[PDB]
Amino acid sequence: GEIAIYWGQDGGEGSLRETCDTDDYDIINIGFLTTFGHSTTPILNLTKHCNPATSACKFLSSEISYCKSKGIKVFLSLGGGTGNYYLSSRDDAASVAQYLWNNFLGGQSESRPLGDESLDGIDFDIEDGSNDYYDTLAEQLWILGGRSGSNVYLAAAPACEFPDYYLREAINTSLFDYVWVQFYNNPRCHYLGNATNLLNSWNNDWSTILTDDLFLGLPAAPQAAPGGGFIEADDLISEVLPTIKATYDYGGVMLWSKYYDDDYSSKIKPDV
Ligand SMILES: *[C@@H]1O[C@H](CO)[C@@H](O[C@@H]2O[C@H](CO)[C@@H](O[C@@H]3O[C@H](CO)[C@@H](O)[C@H](O[C@H]4O[C@H](CO)[C@@H](O)[C@H](O)[C@@H]4O)[C@@H]3O[C@@H]3OC[C@@H](O)[C@H](O)[C@H]3O)[C@H](O)[C@H]2NC(C)=O)[C@H](O[C@@H]2O[C@@H](C)[C@@H](O)[C@@H](O)[C@@H]2O)[C@H]1NC(C)=O
Ligand SMILES: *[C@@H]1O[C@H](CO)[C@@H](O[C@@H]2O[C@H](CO)[C@@H](O)[C@H](O)[C@H]2NC(C)=O)[C@H](O[C@@H]2O[C@@H](C)[C@@H](O)[C@@H](O)[C@@H]2O)[C@H]1NC(C)=O
Ligand SMILES: *[C@@H]1O[C@H](CO)[C@@H](O[C@@H]2O[C@H](CO)[C@@H](O)[C@H](O)[C@H]2NC(C)=O)[C@H](O[C@@H]2O[C@@H](C)[C@@H](O)[C@@H](O)[C@@H]2O)[C@H]1NC(C)=O
Ligand SMILES: [Ca+2]
Ligand SMILES: [Ca+2]
Repeated sequence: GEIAIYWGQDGGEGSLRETCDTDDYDIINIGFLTTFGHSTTPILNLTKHCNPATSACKFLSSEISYCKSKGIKVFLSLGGGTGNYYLSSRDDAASVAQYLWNNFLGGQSESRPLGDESLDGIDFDIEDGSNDYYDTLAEQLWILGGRSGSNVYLAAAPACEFPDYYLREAINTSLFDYVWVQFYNNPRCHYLGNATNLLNSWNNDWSTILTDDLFLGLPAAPQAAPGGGFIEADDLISEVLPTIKATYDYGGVMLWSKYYDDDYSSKIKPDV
C-alpha cells in the first residue's frame, strides 16, 4: 500500500523537499488551483509557501524533480474547499485540460507557474460549484496523455457519501487511476463510535467504482477535520486496515494534510 498526502495549504508545513524526505509518502497532491474554467485565468494558491501569480514559485521545479527522483508521484489538485471554479461547457473542459497540460504537465506555456518539471497528473478535489463536465475534463486529459506518450495520472477525492454529487460523473468514466474517498466531515459514513458505517460504505458502495487504486482518505489529526472522522492510529491498524486490504484494488491511505501529520503516517505506514 501507498500513502498520499496533500501539501500546499499551510506555509509552515515544511517545504515540498522536506515533505518528500520524510520517506512516508508515495504521492503528493499539491493544492490548490482555486479558480479555473468559464474563461477565467486560472489561479493557483499555495498559501504562504510562494506566490504563483508573481512568478515566485518556479523554484519548486527542482523540488518536484527531487521528489520524482525518489519514485514519488506529484499531482496538481483542482478545487478545494474555497474557490471560484466550475466548467461551463464541453469546450471549456477541453480548454482547461489544455491549460493544465501546457502549464503543469508535459506541455509548454508562456510561463509555467512551478517551472519546467512536469507533474505526474491531476487530482480532482471538487467540493463546490457545478458538477458538470468534469467527466469531459478527465477524458480530455486522458487524450492529452495519449497524444504525447506521457503518463497523466487522474485522481479523484470524493466525500464518502455515495454517490458523490460533484464527482460521480467523473468517476463513472472508469478513467481514474486513483480515488481517495474522504471518510471525514460526514458523520453519516465516517468513523464514529466504530467503523461499521465506514466499512459498509467502502464494501458496498465504493467497491463498485472502476478505479485501479482505491484509497481510504483520512484526517492526519483531529484538528485536520473538526467535523469528525479522525481514527486513532492503533484503532486504524486493528479495526480498519485489515478489512479494507481484502478489497482487490485497495491502494492505501490518503491524508489531509501535511500540516497536521506530525507522526500519524509514521505510526501507520508499516501497516498500510
Ligand atoms: C457503533 O457505534 C454506533 C454509534 O455509537 C452504535 O450505535 C448506537 O448504539 C447505541 C447503544 O446501543 C444506541 O443507543 C441505544 O439506543 C436505544 C434506542 O433508543 C436506547 O434504548 C438505549 O438506551 C438503553 O441502553 C443504555 C445503555 O447502552 C442505557 O443507559 C439506557 O438507560 C437504556 O437502558 C441506547 O441509548 C443510549 O443510552 C446510553 C446513552 O449514553 C446514549 O446517549 C443513548 O443513545 C444508539 O441508538 C446507536 N446509534 C445508532 C445511530 O444506531 C453501534 O451500536 C450497535 O449497532 C447499532 C446499529 C445498534 O444495533 C446498537 O443497538 C448496537 O449497540 C456501534 N456498533 C458496534 C458494532 O459497536
Ligand atoms: C489562498 O487561500 C487561502 C485560504 O482559502 C486564502 O485565505 C483566506 O482568504 C479569505 C478571503 O478570500 C479569508 O476570508 C480567509 O480568512 C482566509 N483564510 C486564511 C486561513 O487565511 C488566501 O486569500 C488571501 O489571503 C487572505 C489572508 C486575504 O488577504 C485574502 O484577501 C487573500 O486573497 C488565498 N490567496 C489568494 C491569493 O487568493
Ligand atoms: C454510471 O453510468 C451508468 C450509465 O453508463 C449509470 O447507469 C444508468 O443509469 C441510468 C439512470 O440512472 C439508467 O436509466 C440506465 O439504465 C443505466 N445504464 C446501465 C447500463 O445500467 C450508472 O447509474 C447507476 O447505476 C444504475 C444501474 C442505476 O442503479 C442508477 O440509479 C445508478 O446511479 C452511473 N453510476 C453512477 C454512480 O452514477
Ligand atoms: Ca518546458
Ligand atoms: Ca477506540
